Amino acid sequence: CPLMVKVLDAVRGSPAINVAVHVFRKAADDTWEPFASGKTSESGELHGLTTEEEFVEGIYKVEIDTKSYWKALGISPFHEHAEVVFTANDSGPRRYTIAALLSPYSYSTTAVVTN
Amino acid sequence: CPLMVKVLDAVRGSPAINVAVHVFRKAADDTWEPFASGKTSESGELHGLTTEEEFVEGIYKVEIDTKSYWKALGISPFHEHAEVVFTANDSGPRRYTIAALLSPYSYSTTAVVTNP
Amino acid sequence: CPLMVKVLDAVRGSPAINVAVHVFRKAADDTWEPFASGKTSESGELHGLTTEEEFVEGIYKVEIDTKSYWKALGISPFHEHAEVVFTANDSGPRRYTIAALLSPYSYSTTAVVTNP
Amino acid sequence: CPLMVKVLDAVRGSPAINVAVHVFRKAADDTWEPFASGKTSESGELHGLTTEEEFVEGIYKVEIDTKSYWKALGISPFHEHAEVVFTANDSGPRRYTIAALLSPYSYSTTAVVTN
Ligand SMILES: O=C(O)C1(c2ccc(-c3cc(Cl)cc(Cl)c3)c(F)c2)CC1
Ligand SMILES: O=C(O)C1(c2ccc(-c3cc(Cl)cc(Cl)c3)c(F)c2)CC1
Repeated sequence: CPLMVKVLDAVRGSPAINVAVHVFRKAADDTWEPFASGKTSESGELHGLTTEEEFVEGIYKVEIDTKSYWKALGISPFHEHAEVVFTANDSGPRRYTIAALLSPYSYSTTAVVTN
Repeated sequence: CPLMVKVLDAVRGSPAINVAVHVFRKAADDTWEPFASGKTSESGELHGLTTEEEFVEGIYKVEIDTKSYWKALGISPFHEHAEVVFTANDSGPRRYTIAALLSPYSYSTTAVVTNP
Repeated sequence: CPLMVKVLDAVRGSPAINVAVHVFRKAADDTWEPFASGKTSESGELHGLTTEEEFVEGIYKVEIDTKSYWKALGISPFHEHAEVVFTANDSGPRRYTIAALLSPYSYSTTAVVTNP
Repeated sequence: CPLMVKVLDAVRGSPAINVAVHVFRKAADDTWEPFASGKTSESGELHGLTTEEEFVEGIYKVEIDTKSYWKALGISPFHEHAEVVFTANDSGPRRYTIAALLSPYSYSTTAVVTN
């Protein structure tokens, strides 16, 4: 599991459950090619997006579908989605966790890059 | 104005208005002495807590009364308050802005320290 | 000034100075059209991106060039940029402040939306 | 495990390893009584602080020793420590996670309260 996403909800104080997450890779022509997607679990986590063989160096975009998340809870949100854009570099550690903390008018994101 | 506090509300997307703030300073006996207090304005800013003369070197605690803020909006939040504890002025007088971003179960704070 | 951007540096405890910002607007063909750009001042603020007349209703992307900021300070950061994507002015004209707090492997953003 | 603490480092993009964490309970006389303590693991987590029997309703303070953490990495920090103060309420969920994201001049904290 070289890429994991974990999402928390700062309003309810809970994992962000059943959030859609789409991952894209940047292609030669500067367009975003679908790469992986899924919905966060009851623990706010999304595992099994990719394999070591498929996850090569390059620029990736993780789009978190926050607007749908907030509307399903009856909450008025600001953002269309949260976007996390980063380069995967085989220099330094092998396992990427993208963590995000959601509020209706804010979000925070960090990277936990290990082993 | 060497100590200021700015607070934003991450649910409404707005300044956090009427947030009470209490500042304490660690005394010679290692207790927290009340130093200054105030509330955020319509802009989410709190000016005039202290003076350059009174804001001497020490360890300060800025307590932002987040529970009282959320309860006044009819929300039951997680935290009692947000605490920001730091040593001030140890390399000479500085101007400190303590900024905070509030949600019911979460907050962020940062410090902006400038040399006038 | 209906769209402003403020950026702080969580490592230095200081405004984030000379941060490039590019704003895009989604066009009729669903592509991102360049809308406006600028850089943060010595205060970490970017004023004068747009006008009330030009800042019409639409979906906007504010791209904060965090990688370029960190690399200019000699640091190799994680993210390419921070993106803030939102619908603006759908209930009439508003004033938007996009605030961001940067670290090498992390950022926070918030929006402050006011009705003049 | 009714109380867990998990700490991340926003400068290195890693768990915050070997951070000292002290938990206090507020006593009748408004003083802070030591309750539990430990050091975060290689995953940035601190498990086994308390038991269901010991963790009663009341006001708790979690002090994270950030200043020592940053100085051991050779980084100049702002805060003396990070402090998270909250009421434990048997109304609503049973398991508390205090999560924190550390920078030299900032920190973020959230609560994940589940089951
Ligand atoms: O003029 C502005 O926009 C200032 C500013 C700049 C950045 C922030 C900010 C603070 C936190 Cl704790 C988190 C975030 Cl995302 C922005 C903030 F609360 C306030 C100094 C108040
Ligand atoms: O495995 C994960 O995703 C966990 C996690 C998820 C998110 C955070 C976190 C906390 C804050 Cl205050 C801010 C951000 Cl972006 C992430 C965190 F500290 C820890 C639970 C450990």
